[PDB]
Amino acid sequence: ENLKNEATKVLEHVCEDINKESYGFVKISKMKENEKEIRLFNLEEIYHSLMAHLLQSDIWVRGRIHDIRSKGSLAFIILRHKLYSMQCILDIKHNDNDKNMMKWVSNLPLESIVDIKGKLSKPEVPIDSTNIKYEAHIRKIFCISKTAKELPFLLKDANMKETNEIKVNQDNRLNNRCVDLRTYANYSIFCLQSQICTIFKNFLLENNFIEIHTPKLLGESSEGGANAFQINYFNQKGFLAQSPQLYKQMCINSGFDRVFEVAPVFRAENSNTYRHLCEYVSLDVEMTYKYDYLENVHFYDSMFKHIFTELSKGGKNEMLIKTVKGQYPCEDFQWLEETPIFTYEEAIKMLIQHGKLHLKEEEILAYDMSTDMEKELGKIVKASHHTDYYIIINFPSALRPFYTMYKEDEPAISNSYDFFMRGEEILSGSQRISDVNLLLENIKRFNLDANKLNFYIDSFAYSSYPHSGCGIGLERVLMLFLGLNNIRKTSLFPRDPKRLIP
Amino acid sequence: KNEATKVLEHVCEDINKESYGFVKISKMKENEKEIRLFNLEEIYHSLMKAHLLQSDIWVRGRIHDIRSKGSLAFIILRHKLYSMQCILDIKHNDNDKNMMKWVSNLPLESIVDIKGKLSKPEVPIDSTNIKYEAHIRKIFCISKTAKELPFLLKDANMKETSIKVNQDNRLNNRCVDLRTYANYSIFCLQSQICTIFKNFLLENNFIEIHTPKLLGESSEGGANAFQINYFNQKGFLAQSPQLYKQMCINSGFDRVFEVAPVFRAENSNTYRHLCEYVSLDVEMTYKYDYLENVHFYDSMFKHIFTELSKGGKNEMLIKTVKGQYPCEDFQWLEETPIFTYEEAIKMLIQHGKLHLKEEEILAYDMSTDMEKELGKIVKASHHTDYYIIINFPSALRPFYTMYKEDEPAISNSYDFFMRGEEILSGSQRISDVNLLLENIKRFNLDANKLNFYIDSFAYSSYPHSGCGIGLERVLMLFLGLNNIRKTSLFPRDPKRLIP
Ligand SMILES: Nc1ncnc2c1ncn2[C@@H]1O[C@H](COS(=O)(=O)NC(=O)[C@@H](N)CC(=O)O)[C@@H](O)[C@H]1O
Ligand SMILES: Nc1ncnc2c1ncn2[C@@H]1O[C@H](COS(=O)(=O)NC(=O)[C@@H](N)CC(=O)O)[C@@H](O)[C@H]1O
Ligand SMILES: [Mg+2]
Ligand SMILES: [Mg+2]
Ligand SMILES: [Mg+2]
Ligand SMILES: [Mg+2]
Repeated sequence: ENLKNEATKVLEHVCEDINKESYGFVKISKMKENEKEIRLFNLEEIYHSLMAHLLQSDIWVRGRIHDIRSKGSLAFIILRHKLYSMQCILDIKHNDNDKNMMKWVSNLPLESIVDIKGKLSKPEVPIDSTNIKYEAHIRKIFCISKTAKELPFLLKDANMKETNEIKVNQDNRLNNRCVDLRTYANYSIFCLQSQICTIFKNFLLENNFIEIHTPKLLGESSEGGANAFQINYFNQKGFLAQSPQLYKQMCINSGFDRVFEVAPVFRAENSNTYRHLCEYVSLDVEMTYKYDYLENVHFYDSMFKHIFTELSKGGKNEMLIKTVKGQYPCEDFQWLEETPIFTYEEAIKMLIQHGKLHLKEEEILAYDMSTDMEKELGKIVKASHHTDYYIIINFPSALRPFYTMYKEDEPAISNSYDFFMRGEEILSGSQRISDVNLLLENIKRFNLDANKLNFYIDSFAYSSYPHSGCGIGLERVLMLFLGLNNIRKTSLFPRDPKRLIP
Repeated sequence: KNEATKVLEHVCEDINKESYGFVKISKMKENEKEIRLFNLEEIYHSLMKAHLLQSDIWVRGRIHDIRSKGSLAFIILRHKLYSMQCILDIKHNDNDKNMMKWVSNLPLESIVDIKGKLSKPEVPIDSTNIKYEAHIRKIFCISKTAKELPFLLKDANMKETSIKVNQDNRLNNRCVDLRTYANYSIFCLQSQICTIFKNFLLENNFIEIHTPKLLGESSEGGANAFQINYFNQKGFLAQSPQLYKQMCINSGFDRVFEVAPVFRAENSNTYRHLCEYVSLDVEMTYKYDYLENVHFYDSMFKHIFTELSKGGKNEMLIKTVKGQYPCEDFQWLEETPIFTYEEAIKMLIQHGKLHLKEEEILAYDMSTDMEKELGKIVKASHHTDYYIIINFPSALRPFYTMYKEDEPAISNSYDFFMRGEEILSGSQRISDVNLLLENIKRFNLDANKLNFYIDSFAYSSYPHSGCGIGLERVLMLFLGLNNIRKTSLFPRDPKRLIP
């Protein structure tokens, strides 16, 4: 059985001089012992340069073993980095016929990280797997991090467009999120999430906004205490912020004029749905207006048209979106140069007219449109206006929060607005009550405790500029832009009433 | 003779006919002509760095100061860090003494729309950085101050020396306090730091991530973590995104940053730390030497200082802060000094600040007071406010810090300092799952509760490093302010949860 122990020695071989040797496990320190300094490439650089310094001589490249197929005297490794994959071929006949090198390579587990020294060349029929259409012929291969554990599922299965033709279910993916995020579509999803944050902030900064950061530990709930997480804050009773609502208004009352925040909020929703989470990233805007709050509404509208335009343009966003759609197909998000705006009353009458809703004229003012009904409206507007994006305005005051300013001449109606993507709410906002006495009256009208809101209310007591604002769900915007079926696909480590882990 | 009160409280019912009064915004809409409403920032940038000078204009602002004498009233109008004097001379308003009475009675902080003519006086007053004046033709109040202010903004703007508006008074009245010229400027500079940080990282191929603050197990140690009941699960608030930013690198994202709150149940109430703050976090891979990333983080901060220190807007913001809170300009070198921890301690010993033998240096855990003493030494010897310490003792760093395999008492760790105080802490990470489990055991932590994090290393881990940065601390130390509560909008500390 000594033969088996010699074989074990080969399979476990640690390389001690990478100048003499062509394979083995190596500490990163020992690549310092190389006679030359190493210019190490990643696959993103290779893709963008090739799809001359890369084709001339042997190069060094690092990547994860996405796939490895042993075929006798040949072995085929697909290296992966981000979105990019490249085939690397070990041919024993080109490596002094070293059978132990092949034995060691065949034994490498998937997802292991290797540094390969090899020569790039363009084959006749390139692998259809790899978006790098060159192949590396391996001269040396060293493993700097060996996979230690059997994978919870295969990336080949996890990447598959889900059909009835192995599905990896959501629980398995979320439980092993650090493997799930390696699929091409999931990588692309979160690159796009970052893009949304960048476009949002850059548009606001170009329009003279400053970024603010307001606390999430509160003494009082921001949007209604029933769904606020409670905390013990040094023997005080505290809550997590459901929104930065109170503080962004306080900042406008303090003179900051145009503010935005990109930050977590926490909502103790006791419903476990496909489209909401208990923790999410709110994009909040608050700003003054001159004489009409519609000034700000048109501004928020231009902001979203800009987001859509920027998400839909350029090579890299196009590639990200196409990569998502490869696994999760959906028609491209559509919007108009003139966003359709409907009043709540008009929207109701449209739904009744299309036979989607039945109400007596008596029942129309108090009617509270369901999320399913908002989706039906989305379908109607998609058919009639050829857009996935529109605005509803003038909600009844009774259905909006206490800080929403009502129409002076028609108080049952408020100066409020929701924006919709594919028939689902992405943004909610309103003209704010900017008179401290009207604000106290509305707080009382809503049976809220003004004493507990004193720090907020007092911020209006030394003048208040006319102002409005909005709050936006980042994960929901991304989900609906891509047409994904669940908000857990656009939150990195989702939180819902059952899931605190990972 | 009660018509005087009706004058004082006058509500204007037609702005085309009248020249003063309280008005509803809807009433302004009744103006016969569309109103091009200017703010003081536009006026400053157009005039101080011609439409505004050939006609009556409309301007909105807050009444910062008001004085009247006879036929003249003087209003200082304020917006952001800009102020401009406006003058009512009722010889040019039909000698309407009632207008003078109504205007003179407006309370401070009231928001007014003024229709007037701009002109450049021979002698502009010194306090207004707009060196033009507005001669008032009409003035309407769209929001009247309702309550007496808790302190005068004139007092709150003064350099401290009789008058002093104390910190508790200010923070209990934060939305008034934030109107001082310095405080406005501080939080504009905070936003500048976030912008420069993100743009530098984006230009270097990073992506922004958002990771949860509701956790099943604390990220930096349970003694200082807030607990929460999460649907009858026992959880914590994140003290940092440490576990998740490493998990994102293990997931292949390669270069990530996060700008987000963290929560720390800090044992103490001190001038330089808070219980909630905004952490700027970076995590990235390296090729063969973690020092690659350290030099990168160093370039990031040099870039931040460079952009904060530039001419134009940022220079005016800094000047405005220093007007109330004077401090020497922040200085940094073209090449950042880097000291090992041992070198830093030996510098303290050489200057007589510490007495340690050689065999005691690595066991010594440098206090914040001694870090400050070191900052003074380095300012005197190297003429910089910014430097780096590397190679902290392993036993004094967190469990995820990789030690030097050939001298394990030392770690591949680093802190960055501004004016002698820590702004950044980070390290090469343990990226071998077996070494990670051993170090977790060595720090007597619970591998089972950290299982979701440990498991993220079990399917390979890239060589990687990272860092965490206190946003408010960076701003505080850049400006030389005496308290971190000056650089956090609504501060949280062990006593203060409100506002
Ligand atoms: N549980 C959840 N999961 C994910 N996204 C969610 C969500 N709940 C809401 N959102 C998203 O957050 C947005 C704002 O939340 S909100 O409608 O409750 N409004 C406001 O809060 C006001 N302050 C805003 C203002 O008036 O400025 C929604 O439109 C969704 O996109
Ligand atoms: N209570 C407080 N108030 C304000 N700022 C504070 C603070 N505590 C810390 N900071 C600031 O946050 C930074 C990071 O915090 S830390 O030193 O605890 N390190 C880490 O956490 C690792 N994960 C980082 C890594 O290794 O990536 C500090 O340098 C301070 O500037
Ligand atoms: Mg809704
Ligand atoms: Mg809503
Ligand atoms: Mg320290
Ligand atoms: Mg520290």
